[PDB]
Amino acid sequence: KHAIPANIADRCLINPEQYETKYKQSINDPDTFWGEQGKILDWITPYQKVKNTSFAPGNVSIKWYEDGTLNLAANCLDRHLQENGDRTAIIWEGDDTSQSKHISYRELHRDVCRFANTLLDLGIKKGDVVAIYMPMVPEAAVAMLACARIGAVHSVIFGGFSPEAVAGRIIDSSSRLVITADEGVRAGRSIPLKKNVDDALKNPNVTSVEHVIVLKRTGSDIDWQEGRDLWWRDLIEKASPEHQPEAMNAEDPLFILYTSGSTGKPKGVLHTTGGYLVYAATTFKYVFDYHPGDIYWCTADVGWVTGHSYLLYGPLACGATTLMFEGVPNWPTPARMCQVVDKHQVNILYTAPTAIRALMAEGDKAIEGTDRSSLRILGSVGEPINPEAWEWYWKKIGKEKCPVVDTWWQTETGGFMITPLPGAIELKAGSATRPFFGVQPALVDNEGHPQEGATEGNLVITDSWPGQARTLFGDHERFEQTYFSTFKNMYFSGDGARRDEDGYYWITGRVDDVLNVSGHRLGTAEIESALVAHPKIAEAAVVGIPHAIKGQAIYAYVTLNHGEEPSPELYAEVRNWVRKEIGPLATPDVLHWTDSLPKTRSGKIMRRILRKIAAGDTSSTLADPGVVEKLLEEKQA
Ligand SMILES: CC(C)(COP(=O)(O)OP(=O)(O)OC[C@H]1O[C@@H](n2cnc3c(N)ncnc32)[C@H](O)[C@@H]1OP(=O)(O)O)[C@@H](O)C(=O)NCCC(=O)NCCS
Ligand SMILES: *OP(=O)(O)OC[C@H]1O[C@@H](n2cnc3c(N)ncnc32)[C@H](O)[C@@H]1O
Repeated sequence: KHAIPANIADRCLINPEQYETKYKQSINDPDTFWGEQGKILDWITPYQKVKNTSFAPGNVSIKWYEDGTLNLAANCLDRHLQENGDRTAIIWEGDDTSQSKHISYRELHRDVCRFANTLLDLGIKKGDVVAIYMPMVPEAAVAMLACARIGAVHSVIFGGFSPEAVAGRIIDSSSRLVITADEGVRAGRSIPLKKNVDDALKNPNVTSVEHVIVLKRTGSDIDWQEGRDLWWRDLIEKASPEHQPEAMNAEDPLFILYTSGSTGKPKGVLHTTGGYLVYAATTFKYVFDYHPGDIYWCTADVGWVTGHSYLLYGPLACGATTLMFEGVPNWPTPARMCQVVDKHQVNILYTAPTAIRALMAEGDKAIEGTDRSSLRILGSVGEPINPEAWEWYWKKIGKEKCPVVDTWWQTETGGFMITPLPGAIELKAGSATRPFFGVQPALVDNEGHPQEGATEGNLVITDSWPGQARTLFGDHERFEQTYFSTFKNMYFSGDGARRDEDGYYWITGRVDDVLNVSGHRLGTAEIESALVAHPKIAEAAVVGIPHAIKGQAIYAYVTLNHGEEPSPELYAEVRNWVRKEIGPLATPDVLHWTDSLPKTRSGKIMRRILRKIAAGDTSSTLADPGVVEKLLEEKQA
């Protein structure tokens, strides 16, 4: 247990008693609690209904603030203009540190308005899906906000996805438009964004895209399709900076984020507007102990939910200054992240255990020549962090001075679910601690039996909360089954957790067939499909193994078609194939050639034995037992 330091106790918005009181009321009386708390936002017509939800088998229905209207872009921009139009909305720090920007709330609003008009003239309407495939530049934020302003439904696709991965997301969403850049810049290198868009758009199944809008970021020689492709600058220049925001209904679709699951290819997790935004703003405020003037930096990419809720929307709803870094925390040197912290006097740092671990491998080289005094609060997100990395982060980055908020949540939860509050809750290294306001966690065994006291089990949430995802795009039925059918009447996270005697949660990772690689969520089944689509592969089974930096790496067991033969050229080819099917994020670290997949009566494949072997272990009965011996020997090279 870490004590709350006196400087936080002196300023904190939520103290221990406040946490207890607000939490109790959020459970007992959600309508009063969230009816009051919803006023963190401006509404165009005020809501009357607040909580109206059900996890009931075959009638899953989540509505928050339903009869109220609002606009997300006016809450994140317009309403800040009168008094704080000159406050920096976004600090942009380039890969190359000589390149930066302060974009005032005024400047940002003006651009969102011009870009809203641009989208509107191109024929984009409320409800249309817009695919955003952009590097970490401020224009990505401009694009996302402008979509929300006019009520279109943006789908941000992470820059590191391959053409094949982009196209799938375009097809499932029926995106009418792609917004991208000529190239992204990361670690001194160019990322071929627009070319990737070119290749994705040649897939014969893509039929919905009418235009691609291209940001001239590096000025690279790119292929151009006349009529389809439009320069960002040409368009926005011609567009009026005047735009009135129209009322959106609280339950109007805000965005889609494609997410990996246990089965199938990734599905489009859908968020609406009112509930999502209240929850984002609220969690941001209280968990980062945000005070006006605090310089806030979340390192996560715009392409992930953390990038949606804690890079842009939450921060901006609260009128914060938020920092968007173009590059990587360790380029040119491991000291970079902290150079960034010093250069912009960052007070809140929210980052990833993978990054932390990579910085930790380099020890003091991660802090040499840097000061870090400006920091008051740290956060960790996206995967479990073990005590030792938590301790090193607390100590070297926070100089033993900063509460670390380890925030547990998911794309499907919209915002933080189980998390410390810096002035309310004493910290245990590696523990996400206590549920947030509105959040009712429980642990169950594999049969759904609730586990009481200090115990472990399958982590579920037993009631709704304002930021909850509302559906899977085009597939509400799959939403019911993926999340509300294992444990009837309950939200099943896919995670396992331990609860200790204080009621602190310790998230131990996914209990379904989902991997966490560098803090990226990936389905084993989707990697196997990508392997089997190779004309030389017959079958594959993919597991996670522990990895010092990355958390888990991908260890693929691969059965070649009859006749074929392993070579070192084949190893690289198959890695490059997975990379083109999905992307670098999903490249297997190890290929284990085998004719010895362990199967049952029916072809069902034995995953537990495959896991342990890959971990490098030696300690049930299948359909042919002598393959466990073969699979061990094979593992010794
Ligand atoms: C530690 C970290 C900075 C290291 O990234 P890295 O050094 O670039 O290596 P990664 O494992 O991330 O990725 C490897 C490859 O993907 C590429 N890649 C990663 N992010 C990319 C992006 N934003 N755009 C294009 N390519 C990208 C890298 O350039 C590299 O390319 P290469 O294989 O051709 O050499 C990073 O992976 C990380 O901290 N991720 C955490 C995720 C997170 O914040 N989770 C919360 C979101 S919900
Ligand atoms: O891609 P995604 O955001 O939906 O992934 C969410 C999953 O990632 C893991 N996760 C996220 N945050 C944490 C923390 N703070 N501790 C442990 N694991 C974490 C989970 O597996 C979650 O389901």
